[PDB]
Amino acid sequence: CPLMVKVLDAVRGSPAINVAVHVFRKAADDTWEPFASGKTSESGELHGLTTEEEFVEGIYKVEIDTKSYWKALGISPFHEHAEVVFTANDSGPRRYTIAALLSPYSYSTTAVVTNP
Amino acid sequence: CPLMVKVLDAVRGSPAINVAVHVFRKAADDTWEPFASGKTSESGELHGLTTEEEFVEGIYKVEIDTKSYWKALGISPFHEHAEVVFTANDSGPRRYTIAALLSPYSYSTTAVVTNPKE
Amino acid sequence: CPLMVKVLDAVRGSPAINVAVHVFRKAADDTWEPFASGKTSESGELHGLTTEEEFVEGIYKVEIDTKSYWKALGISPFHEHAEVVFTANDSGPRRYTIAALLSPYSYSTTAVVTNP
Amino acid sequence: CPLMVKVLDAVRGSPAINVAVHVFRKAADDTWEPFASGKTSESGELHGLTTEEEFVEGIYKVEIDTKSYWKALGISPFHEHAEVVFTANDSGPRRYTIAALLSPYSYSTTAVVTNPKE
Ligand SMILES: N[C@@H](Cc1cc(I)c(Oc2cc(I)c(O)c(I)c2)c(I)c1)C(=O)O
Ligand SMILES: N[C@@H](Cc1cc(I)c(Oc2cc(I)c(O)c(I)c2)c(I)c1)C(=O)O
Repeated sequence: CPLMVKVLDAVRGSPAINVAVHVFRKAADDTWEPFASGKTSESGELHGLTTEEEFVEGIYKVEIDTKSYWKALGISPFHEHAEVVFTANDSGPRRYTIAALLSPYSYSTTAVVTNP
Repeated sequence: CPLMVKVLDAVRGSPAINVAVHVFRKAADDTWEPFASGKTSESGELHGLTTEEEFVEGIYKVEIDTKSYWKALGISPFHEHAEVVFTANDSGPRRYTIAALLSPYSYSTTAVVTNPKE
Repeated sequence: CPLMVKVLDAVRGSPAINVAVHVFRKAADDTWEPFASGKTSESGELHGLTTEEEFVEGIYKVEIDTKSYWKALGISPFHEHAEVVFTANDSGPRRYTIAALLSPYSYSTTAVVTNP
Repeated sequence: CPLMVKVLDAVRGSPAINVAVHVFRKAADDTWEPFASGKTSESGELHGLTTEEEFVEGIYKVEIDTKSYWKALGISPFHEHAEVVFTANDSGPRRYTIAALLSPYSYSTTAVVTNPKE
């Protein structure tokens, strides 16, 4: 749909599968409120988290439980989890892909905003 | 110091100067408590946030305002900020070096933990 | 096919399209010899560069002309180009995806080796 | 010095110690000429490769043997090495800091160029 997540493992060089992803929308009260969640698939992807009709402009936060994932491989991670806060103001493009590359002591995240 | 931050700019090939950094500590009520703040210097570093005595066990959050940095450069970035959450000094004290590499639609962070020997 | 390349732009947050990619195979003489080439598509991907029958074990080098790409956006790049040398010993998995994330002064590359 | 390398380990949260680095310069015949070599120290840094006089205009290649590093750690990595190709001091001399962040199936590199004022 209009919001996709992709997670990869930099240690094994494979998609990070079955990771818990939680999405939040900043509400007026300025707190974070549940929006959507899921666990990444076998190809380290999470789709159809939302629809265009309910994905309105605003501030969203995507939180990835990197800790649980690393513990499970029996590796001691640094981060409690990874977060990505961005303003989604679909004024042009439509699709957003939040990609994160994980390592026990580091993680990189990039956003690919396209139109088709 | 126990806590050090290093920020680099991937578009210019330079350290990230005047980037504001806010550090919080997860309060006793699962509330985030301001713990320290600063701005990266000419070398994109920030030392002097805290001391050994002040820096006790707990979950800390280092928030880097990447947004203000880019905006003041003519580029509108994707992210609002960059935040690193971690548990510190649970096995006696350590030295943490939180490093970030910035790009308008991406950023990378890694941590360097060294044992003072305590 | 069994070798895929993906390129992304970290400055515009979009796929890096129409980038020249050249692949080499280290020959006995130990020099690099032409193997395959292409320009990334509209989604910053390059597929069907080879086939299983001709992708044999050995040392391959994937070179991405990051310079030409950055010059075209009128940005001064640091690197002359990005390279990725790896040993492909399909003894297990089959597919290799060489992903590279570009920035005028930096580039990260990760490999996703899967089986389906 | 004009040329400095910094290597970090993303799996351990530490500098990359004893990593071999070879530097080449594109010879007059489009041949790579060995220019300097070293090994990262306890702080995952390598200084003293060259001098201002020695380091003239040209295209250089910094090759980091990431493979030997990982192997000597029990992990078999994806890449054979990590190489950074760039043109240096074409607009009078500069100072270059080639930094790499290593992972078994990934690695990141960025450069920090500063003007000595020449
Ligand atoms: N006192 C040091 C400060 C410094 C610490 C680190 I640790 C570092 O290394 C990286 C490597 C990568 I890859 C990054 O993305 C990032 I951010 C930092 C660099 I350069 C500089 C000095 O100024 O000499
Ligand atoms: N089904 C989606 C899945 C997908 C998105 C991305 I974006 C991607 O590319 C990278 C490149 C680097 I470098 C990373 O560190 C990471 I994480 C992902 C890859 I492979 C796959 C699609 O193909 O559109």
